[PDB]
Amino acid sequence: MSHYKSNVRDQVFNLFEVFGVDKVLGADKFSDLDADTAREMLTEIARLAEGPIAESFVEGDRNPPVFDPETHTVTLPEGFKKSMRALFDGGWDKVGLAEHLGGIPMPRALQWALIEHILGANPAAYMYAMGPGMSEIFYNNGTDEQKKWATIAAERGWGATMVLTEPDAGSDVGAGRTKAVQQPDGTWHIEGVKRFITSADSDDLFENIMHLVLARPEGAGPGTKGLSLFFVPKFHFDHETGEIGERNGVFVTNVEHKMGLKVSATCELSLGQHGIPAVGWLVGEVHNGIAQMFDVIEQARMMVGTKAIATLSTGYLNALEYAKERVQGADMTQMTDKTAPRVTITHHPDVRRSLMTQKAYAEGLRAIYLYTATFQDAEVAQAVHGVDGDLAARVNDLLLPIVKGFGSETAYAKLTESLQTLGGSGFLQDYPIEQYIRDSKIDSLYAGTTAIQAQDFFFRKIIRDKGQALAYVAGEIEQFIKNGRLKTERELLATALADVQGMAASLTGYLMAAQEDAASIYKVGLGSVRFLMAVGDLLSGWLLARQAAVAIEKLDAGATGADKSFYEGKIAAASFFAKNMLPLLTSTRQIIENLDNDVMELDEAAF
Amino acid sequence: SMSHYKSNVRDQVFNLFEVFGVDKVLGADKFSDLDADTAREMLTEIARLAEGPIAESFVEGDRNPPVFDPETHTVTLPEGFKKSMRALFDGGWDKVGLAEHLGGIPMPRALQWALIEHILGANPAAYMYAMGPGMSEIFYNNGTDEQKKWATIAAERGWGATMVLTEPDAGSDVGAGRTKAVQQPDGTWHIEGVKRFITSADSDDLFENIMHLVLARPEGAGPGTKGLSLFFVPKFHFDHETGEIGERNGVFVTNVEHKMGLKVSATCELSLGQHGIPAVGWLVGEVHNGIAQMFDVIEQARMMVGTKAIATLSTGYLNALEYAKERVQGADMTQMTDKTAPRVTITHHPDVRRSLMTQKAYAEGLRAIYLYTATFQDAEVAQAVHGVDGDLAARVNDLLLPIVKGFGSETAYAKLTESLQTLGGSGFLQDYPIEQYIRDSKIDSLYAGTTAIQAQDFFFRKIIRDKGQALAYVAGEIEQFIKNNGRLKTERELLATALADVQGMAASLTGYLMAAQEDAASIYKVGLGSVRFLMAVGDLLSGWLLARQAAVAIEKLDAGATGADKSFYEGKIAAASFFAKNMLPLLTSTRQIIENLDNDVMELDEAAF
Ligand SMILES: Cc1cc2nc3c(=O)[nH]c(=O)nc-3n(C[C@H](O)[C@H](O)[C@H](O)COP(=O)(O)OP(=O)(O)OC[C@H]3O[C@@H](n4cnc5c(N)ncnc54)[C@H](O)[C@@H]3O)c2cc1C
Ligand SMILES: Cc1cc2nc3c(=O)[nH]c(=O)nc-3n(C[C@H](O)[C@H](O)[C@H](O)COP(=O)(O)OP(=O)(O)OC[C@H]3O[C@@H](n4cnc5c(N)ncnc54)[C@H](O)[C@@H]3O)c2cc1C
Repeated sequence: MSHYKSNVRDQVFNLFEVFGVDKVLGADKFSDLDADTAREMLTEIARLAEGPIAESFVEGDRNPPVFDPETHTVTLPEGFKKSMRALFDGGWDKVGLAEHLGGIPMPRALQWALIEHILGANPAAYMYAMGPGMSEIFYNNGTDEQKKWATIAAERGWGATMVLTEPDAGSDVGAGRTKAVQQPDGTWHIEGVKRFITSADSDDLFENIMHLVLARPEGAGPGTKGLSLFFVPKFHFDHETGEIGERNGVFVTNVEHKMGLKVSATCELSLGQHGIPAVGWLVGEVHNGIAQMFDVIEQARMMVGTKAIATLSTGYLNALEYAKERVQGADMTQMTDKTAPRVTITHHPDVRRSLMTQKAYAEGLRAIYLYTATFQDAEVAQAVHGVDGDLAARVNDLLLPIVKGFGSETAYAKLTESLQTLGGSGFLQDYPIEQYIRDSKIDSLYAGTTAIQAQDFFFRKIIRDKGQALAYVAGEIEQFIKNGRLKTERELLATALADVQGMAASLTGYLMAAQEDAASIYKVGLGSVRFLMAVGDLLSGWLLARQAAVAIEKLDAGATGADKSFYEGKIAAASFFAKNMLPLLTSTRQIIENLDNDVMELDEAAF
Repeated sequence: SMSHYKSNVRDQVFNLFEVFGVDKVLGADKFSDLDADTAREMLTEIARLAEGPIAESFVEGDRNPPVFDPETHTVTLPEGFKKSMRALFDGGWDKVGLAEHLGGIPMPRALQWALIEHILGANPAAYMYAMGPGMSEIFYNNGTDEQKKWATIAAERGWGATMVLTEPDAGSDVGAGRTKAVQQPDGTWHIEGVKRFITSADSDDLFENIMHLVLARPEGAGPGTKGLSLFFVPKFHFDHETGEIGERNGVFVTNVEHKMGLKVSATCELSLGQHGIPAVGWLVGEVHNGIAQMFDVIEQARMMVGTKAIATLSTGYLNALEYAKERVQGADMTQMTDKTAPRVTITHHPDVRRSLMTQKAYAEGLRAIYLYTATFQDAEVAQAVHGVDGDLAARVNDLLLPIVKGFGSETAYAKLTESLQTLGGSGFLQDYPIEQYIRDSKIDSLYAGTTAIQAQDFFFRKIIRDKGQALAYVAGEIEQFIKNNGRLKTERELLATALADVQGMAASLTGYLMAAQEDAASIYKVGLGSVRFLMAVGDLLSGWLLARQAAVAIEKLDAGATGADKSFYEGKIAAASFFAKNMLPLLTSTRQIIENLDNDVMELDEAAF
């Protein structure tokens, strides 16, 4: 079969047996989507992903897109375009789209589980397919007239881009200098050069592309607060019928040569620089750009973390399948007998350590993003957690930088174990793990770097939130701890919870002390990413232990066969993670409690 | 990036001369005719050549990789890379540390590896192709008198060389190889088998001959590695008196791998005696002692791979630092609330300084480790700089090699992640060299023996079979540093805790080994902990050697260092202090983890994964 090895079984376990998402299926918004149909959709897209989507994974990397300066377009490899058509022909670009735009209403938890398969098999294919989802965001933020255009864009399946970055404005979005000049008729002319724009051209995949562009109206103030958001289509069109008209003045000028994710065209995007204006329409006809654009950034951050998690999962399952069959060496208990029988490498302790590390992190990370997603619908959060809409939104906002930051960093790090499991063969392009590594390196950088994630988590999702979402999650962990076969795990979780509490307290002290000693704030910066990572490890351990508690119940009820093996694996993973990953957080807390500004005072010339 | 390679001769000289005192042996005994000024000039010279002509083709070799012709069984290398190789040859850099009677310049191994570091940072496959004369010296040392004549010819003519062990079924388990050797009446052998993953098995027209050193099992020999013999199998027959090249020998490349990185190094399937022409081999030293003889080569390859990883992390760090110094993004964190504050360069941000100091401390701690290791590779150096005799020096060098290789490879690759991150989205571009550093360096945890194999070697052969004598020696030096100003008081306290942690790990693992006398399966816990223990010892050594460097730096600052010297020394103090406070404490948790290993993960059904 394909490079892509899916895990629908673990997704359904999470959705139904752990979080109980099936309790909202058939009711209210999801009135006409039942549990059986949800399961069938997951199986179907898993097969699509393993089949036609994964089919062009290698081709997209080995025969990457080409920029044509004669036409200012990008050409994509034919096999990848065929994969995209398989996604469109099945309507998978409308997963979770609103019903009035042509979608099937479903819990966000199911939506992201469906998307995981595309992100494991060929993640750029989902990225090119995000057009309808962007149309919905344009719809939500649009005027009544603009809602008519967004409806057309969804129905016609136009592609889309999110256009923020400039050479001098990446992390600091507010430094952007792309300009917006209002015209007599109320449209705007956008003038500027944007960088690193995903999908800025996409060959003949679509009849149009909606660029959602941040730009600064003439006379507006500085920073992100002075930015506005503009609908800038590649082609003008008839606002009533949708008929494609004249080219608009927004042109790709370059395609980047990247380590990985090569089939995703990443382009310099010039607005108003090629002799015709780039006409844009102010979104919602209000000046509120960074808030509006964050509707998109939130989804992109969720997507990036889920991509990284999807990629670790197929990396792990590839390594596991390889290890089961590779014969090498004798059993360690016979190591001095040079005539001892040769064994498969799953018999070697270091390989079992490696595989269980990969397994526990892959499944823990899957639990985290599905858990995060259960807070993205008010109805699901109410039904499965008993939490109201306001707290649910805050908890989702808390968890997003974990999914993105901790997901991105962990997946790339543990893929190292996946590749190592293949030995020298892991270094070959014949196997997919080296491409997994290259494709996933970008996940720590785009949609906000890890440092930006960690700063968001602490400054905005905890301090500005006055710790409400954080206290809620901590209370659920404490409840699980308070509650026999999981006594040792619960003790290790209690240490880990106290460690994270200590880190939060130290960092909060460093921030609060900055009012009298400005440089104190630097210790927050020094510790922020380690703190984010510690919270991710704590959440992984808790959710794995919760899974093991369910697995114990199902084994006690009489599970057999492949179910029994699955549940045994959950108990083993939970115990391994508690005993080998959580304790490190104690040393990390002590490190954070002793941070100093020596490294900030050092002359730059001494580095 | 063509001028991708950023060298650090200053840090090399600091280690060689101010810390370890390798200049004490320069101008005396074996190094009679090499003085400290010449050694420094050599470092500067190869560093310049590396930054120029050798680095020039780094990108080319990866973007325009070798092409295999299966009908001629040869590889074509890109022209720019062959021009880099010729610059290497024209300067004699393939003969660094070669024995004088083979045409080399005698020198401490610590200087030799510091010189080679520059090639490994600039274009590591170029050094690998250039290891022929080094191999010729190993062949010489293990050869008959007649073979020594051939080895002298091969060195003088600059022949390339390969080490040929691996087969599809015999990678970590070398002893599983099935390639066979059939004795001929005239005393030569015919080698029959297919080997895999052979580095440099063809090399276009770089050389007039290649020496394949091939492990094979004489017909009727016993199993495992002890049954293997080592054979000299030249690509071309040659005139044993003059070296004149003769008929093609029966050893042909039949495939060339497509790899994630290190692409310009042709990695080859090598077929011996499969094309109707015998692959004639000569039994090395005319004795049957294959695995022992080949480990002379493996030991050097493991040193090279570790030094390669370390060299690559160093130039990745310096590339990241130079980018960070110029990249303006965001406000100072003390002004984050003020959206009209001045924009600052990113070295002002705490997370970036954290990243950069993490990169620095590991790059420099790793450099200190490989150079420290090299000081035990000459008896004369180990005596002059450490006061240890030849037997202990060899055991210490053997102890440290799996650290250099296993800890060096894993650490360099992991910390290059920080280097790439420092560039932001630009770090994901091939326009910058970091993504190629990452791809080129991933292989270092795998070839010349995987990390797990390094950790098993370290524990069972270099500690237990050694009865702990080399490990006890190094521990004693760490303890003596701790026991000896109080400006390093906190660092010495942290080092003492780390030393106690590593001792605790060693005791727990040794405990599991003794328990295996009674319950065989207890040995698995040694396996589960072995790699974490190897990494822990590497962290301890890094922190100790950085603290030693800090003590030297404090002396030089106290004496009145100014300007760029002052900045250099200040950075050593900061690195040692940062590493002690942010890396070493984690070893406490790792000790407690190792103390609680169990066999649950061993007893789990494979079906449960
Ligand atoms: C493949 C790819 C696709 C992309 N697609 C898009 C797209 O479709 N749309 C779009 O708008 N953008 C896109 N981008 C841009 C991407 O979001 C930026 O690269 C990213 O936000 C980082 O910005 P930068 O590259 O300018 O790095 P910088 O902001 O210059 O960061 C450099 C380093 O400084 C650190 N740093 C910066 N500011 C701070 C701070 N205040 N505190 C602490 N550390 C800091 C960063 O963490 C990083 O380590 C893409 C980028 C890539 C690589
Ligand atoms: C680029 C490249 C160049 C190479 N060049 C050469 C060359 O010039 N000459 C040459 O002779 N070889 C060469 N090799 C071979 C290389 O040394 C082997 O790939 C390496 O030894 C690992 O062997 P293997 O690939 O068969 O992996 P395997 O031995 O199959 O290992 C697979 C996994 O099992 C683990 N494992 C295996 N045995 C044990 C054990 N007993 N205990 C615990 N874990 C175990 C490994 O650690 C790994 O995680 C090269 C390889 C590469 C990738």
